[PDB]
Parts: sequence; structure tokens; C-alpha cells
Amino acid sequence: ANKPCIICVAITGSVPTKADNPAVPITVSEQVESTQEAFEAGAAIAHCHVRNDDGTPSSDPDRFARLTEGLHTHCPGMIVQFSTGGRSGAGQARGGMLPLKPDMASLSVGSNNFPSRVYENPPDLVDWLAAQMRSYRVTPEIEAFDLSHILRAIDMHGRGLLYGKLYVQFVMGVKNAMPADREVFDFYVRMMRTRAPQAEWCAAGIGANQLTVNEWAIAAGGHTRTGLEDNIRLDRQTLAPSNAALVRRSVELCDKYQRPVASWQQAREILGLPAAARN
Amino acid sequence: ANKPCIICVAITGSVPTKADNPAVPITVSEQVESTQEAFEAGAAIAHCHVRNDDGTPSSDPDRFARLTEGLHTHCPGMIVQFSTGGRSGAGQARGGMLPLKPDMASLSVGSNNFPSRVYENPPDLVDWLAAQMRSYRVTPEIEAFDLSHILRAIDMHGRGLLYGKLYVQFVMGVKNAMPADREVFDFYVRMMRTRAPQAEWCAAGIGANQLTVNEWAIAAGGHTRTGLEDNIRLDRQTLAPSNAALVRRSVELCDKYQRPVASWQQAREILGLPAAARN
Ligand SMILES: [Cl-]
Ligand SMILES: [Cl-]
Ligand SMILES: [Cl-]
Ligand SMILES: [Cl-]
Ligand SMILES: [Zn+2]
Ligand SMILES: [Zn+2]
Ligand SMILES: [Zn+2]
Ligand SMILES: [Zn+2]
Repeated sequence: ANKPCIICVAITGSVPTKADNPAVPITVSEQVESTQEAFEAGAAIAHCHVRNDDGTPSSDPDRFARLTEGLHTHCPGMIVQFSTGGRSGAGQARGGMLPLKPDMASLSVGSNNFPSRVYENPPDLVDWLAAQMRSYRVTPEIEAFDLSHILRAIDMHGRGLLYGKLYVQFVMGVKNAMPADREVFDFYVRMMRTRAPQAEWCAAGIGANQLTVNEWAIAAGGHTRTGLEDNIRLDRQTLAPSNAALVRRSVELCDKYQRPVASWQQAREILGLPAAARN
Repeated sequence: ANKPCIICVAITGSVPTKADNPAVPITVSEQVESTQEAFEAGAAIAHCHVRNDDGTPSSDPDRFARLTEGLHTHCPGMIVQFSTGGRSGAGQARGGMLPLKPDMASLSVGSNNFPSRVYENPPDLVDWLAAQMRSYRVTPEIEAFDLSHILRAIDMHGRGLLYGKLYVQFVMGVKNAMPADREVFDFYVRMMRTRAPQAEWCAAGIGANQLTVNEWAIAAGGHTRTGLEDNIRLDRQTLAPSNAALVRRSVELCDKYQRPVASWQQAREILGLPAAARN
């Protein structure tokens, strides 16, 4: 394509533990180190959650602040994207980190099932989170778990609800949500190209679908995500030894399709972000 | 097509009240009368909720039993479909009417947003409701509020989770869910035709989209739903005077597209139901 490809690394998430894979970074220091390697390997965006030291989920703003400072000092220029995840926190707590003014924050605009629960995003919460992102000038990345979420995001964006330039992530392979289905993927891409041609998109696959969805996205001209949050293995059994190892796989696919890996500067420009991180 | 078209009437729902439109049937007697007229007008399936006398939502099995007896005596042969709706009840209460052995029951297999809330269908509840429908030999009608729900239903059906023959309803126009979008509709139809060619489908539109979605479904060879549950008006302002009036609109569209209105006998055969109601 020669079009640069933005690789996002989803470093930790809310679910995986060191019992699942010893490579999962849990503490801030672990996260900074893991993220730096990933940055070096080609990731331009860090998609961040925080944890308690024991690995349990957290939404604590002070932990986000600590992580951010580490990323700003060790990964200068890298785009810092905070989760507002529903497995990491509940209600308005899910937006308590927003006043820190990250570059970006992931945002669900719909609800859907998850492996063991409803992933709840009530309309009032969606609207509140979106308003906070307008206030603090935080560009959302929309985490679209189903088709109507893509359409909703497009409508919202046109209506001014979503700060900045529209960036939609197709999340595929989550149990009880949307599987990694190639025909659906192509329809998703069609919706973006036809209904939101000025917007950007990416795609993320879970588990064994991570690498496959990377390939789909990269070959189709979009952007993509990888990392331990989404997948802890290299095949049916083999554990992935780092976030960076997963990034390198994505990089190889960029090479295969003759697309440069977007630098953090390119990624900022593509996504309509400030040229330098705030704060 | 000359293919018969099954018209379902959604008589009451959980939301509309007599304050919204005086034609909404609330009590069992009202419901039987309204349903009979609709039956006479061409509806083969009654999609039923029950209410307290004051119009508030209910899941009471005894009220379902009463309604069923009325429909069996006044609308003999008509297919009786019970709601397991999340606005009418919570948790396993949403399946408490199933032991009455209706012909069918509506079932959500995913979650999604609604006008003012998350429409919660946790995976454990979906699985429980499905198991109850297997036990009691109640054929589900899948209420698909988004694309992944259609795919999930197809997968479930192939795996034996869904009793009887697969029947999927595309529900379009619910605020914060999936809008009535023609391109999505055509994709939905493609999924059914290609992924589940032995299955049947229908489509239902909310509000001002009711008539439009009727036309889309009827012209495309599928089946459809109408009724006061889904829409209380005939245009921007004019109230619909009965469930039957809404059915007649659907019938006109069948005439337009040269499709006969399925008799209740045809509908039973198409949907793989017993030739006569149990009990
Ligand atoms: Cl879960
Ligand atoms: Cl490596
Ligand atoms: Cl609601
Ligand atoms: Cl009429
Ligand atoms: Zn995340
Ligand atoms: Zn800083
Ligand atoms: Zn209903
Ligand atoms: Zn009976």
C-alpha cells in the first residue's frame, strides 16, 4: 500500500495474570519496561490498563498517572491510550482517569456479551464518558464489539459527540460477542470506507485470532492491535514471551504487505492528535 | 414470490400504555379481543406479553395461562408465542411461563443497548432459557438486535442448543441498538441465506420503521411482524386504532408483492411447529 500502518500494543488488560503467562506485566515498572520494548519493536500506541500489585483490576487514577509519567520518560512520543473498561471499573469510576489528559482513551458505545457476563455500557454512561473526553480533549478509540456499534459511532461522530477524529476498532474473537469472521470484517471495512471515509479504522483479534486479524487489517489498509491483553500464546500451546514478540509478528506482516510501520509521529498525524503529549 | 408470508402481531409489549394510545390492549380480555381481530385480518402468530391491570409489566405465568386459554378458544390454530423479555421480568422469572408449553417463545441470544438501558441477556441466562425451551419443546424465535446475534443463533442452532427449526427475527429501529438500515438488512438476509439456508427469517421495525421493514421483509421473501408493541402510529402523528389496522397494512404489502398471507396452518408447517397447539 505503502500506507503506514499504526500498531497498537495492548499491554496488560484486566484479565490475564502472571499465572496465565509469566510475561504479563502487572506493576507499573513491569508495564513501562514491557511497553518500552514494544515501542522499540514498532508499536506507536500503548493501550493501557492498571492493576493492583496482586494483579487484580484497578481504575485508580494515581496508578494511571504513574504509568503515564513512566511512558512519557521512557517512551517519549508514544501515544498513551487509557482504557475506560468495564472489567477494570464500574460506572463513573470508569472515567476517573480522564482528567489526566491522555492522548486517547478507548470507549465502548454499545453493549454486548462477554465470556461470562454482559459487558454493560448503558447509554447514560456512554454519553457521560464521551462528554468527559470532549472536556479534556481526549480522542476516543471506539471499541466496536458488533456492527451496530460501528454505525452508532459514525452517527455520534457526525453529531459532535466524539472528540477529535473518528477512530474505530473492530474487536473480533471475544467469546459471546463477534467472532473473527472474514465476511463480517469485509462488511465492517465497507461501512467505514463508505459511511465514514475521512475516519480511520483498526482491527484487533483475540487469542488465536490475533495474528489472523492483524493480517486482515494490514492487507486491507487499516491499522491494528496486538499484545498480551488480547492473546497470551503463539500457537495452540506456546506462550508468548513478551508484548514486543507479539508486535514483531505484526511488523513482519507489514513487511509482507509492503507497508511501512507508522512512526509515533506519523501515528499522531494520522489520528489527529497533538504532535506532542500533553503533560 | 407466491411464497406465503407469515405475519406476526406483537399485541402489547412491555412499554406502551393506554396513555400513549387508547388502543393498546392491557387486560387479558382486551388482549384476546385485539388478537382475534388481528387473526381475522391475517396474523398467524401472536407475540404476547402480559401486564398488571394498571398496565405495568408482568411475567406472571398465571396471566400467560389465562391469555393462552383465551387465544386457544377465540383464535383456534393461531400460533402462541410468549415473550421472555427483559423489560417484562428479570433473571429466571423471564422463563417462568415456559412450562405452559406455548408453541413458541421469543429469545435473545445477545445483549445490546435499548432506549434508556442495557438490554441484559447474560450468557448463563441465555443458556438456561434455551435449555428450558428444549425441555418443554418450545421453538424459539430469536430476537436479533445486532449482527453477532444472528451469527450466534446460527452457531447455537448447529450445536443443538435451540429447540426445533431456526427462526431469526431482525429487530431494527430500537433506539441505541440497530437502526433500520437497508444495507444492513440486505447483509442480514445474506447471512441467513448463505449460513443458514434451511432456516427461516423475519424482520420487525420499530415506530416509523415498522411499515418500511414490513416492505423490506415481504419483498425479500421473508416474514414479518407488526403491532402496537412496536409502533403506535400510522404516520408522524396519527394514532393507529387497533392491532388489526397494523396487520392490514402488512397484508396490503403482501398483495403488492403478490405473496399470499400464510394461514396459521401454513405458518405452523413452515416453522416446524405441531399442527395443533398443545394444550
Ligand atoms: Cl466476562
Ligand atoms: Cl520476537
Ligand atoms: Cl429502555
Ligand atoms: Cl384498517
Ligand atoms: Zn483494554
Ligand atoms: Zn508527561
Ligand atoms: Zn415483545
Ligand atoms: Zn389450550
